[PDB]
Amino acid sequence: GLSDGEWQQVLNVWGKVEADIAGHGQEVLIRLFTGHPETLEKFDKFKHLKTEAEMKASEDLKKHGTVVLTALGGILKKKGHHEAELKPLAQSHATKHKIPIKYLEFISDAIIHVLHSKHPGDFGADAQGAMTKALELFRNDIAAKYKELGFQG
Ligand SMILES: [C-]#N
Repeated sequence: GLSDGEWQQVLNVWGKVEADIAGHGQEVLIRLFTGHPETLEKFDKFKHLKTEAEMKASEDLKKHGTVVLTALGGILKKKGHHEAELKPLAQSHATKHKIPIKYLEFISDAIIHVLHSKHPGDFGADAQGAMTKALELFRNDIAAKYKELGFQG
């Protein structure tokens, strides 16, 4: 799905998330939780967070934000050759956590907003282009393993 010009544009932008990995996932997650309250109920450790301040105050959210981007960060450094790190997440999020594919759509959009907000001006038409594609290739590979186990379709 993507070339190196494009991969190279994805990793430069990732370069940005890594200087503040915990600030970028707290915000990503906040943005998911307030945008789609429904997703917050899946978590028995953050279901208690009614407000956005109880959320931003939360030291447990930021520790969960890190895991999220550390695990995502690693798939993308693979440049679509993620068959290995991905199998386990698809199979965890599907049989165990039972998260439908569109919640993965919510997070992706969520990531792309967050990148705008925090870098208001240094994430362009092309980077934005290439970051969408990779998050798309990502969802698609999972959809493919989500279809094998027959989790909703
Ligand atoms: C996982 N979030």
